[PDB]
Amino acid sequence: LVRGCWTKSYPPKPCFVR
Repeated sequence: LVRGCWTKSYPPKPCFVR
């Protein structure tokens, strides 16, 4: 599902469209 999210981790990465 396409929605705006982002993962705070290392490496830091915007979420995936799943």
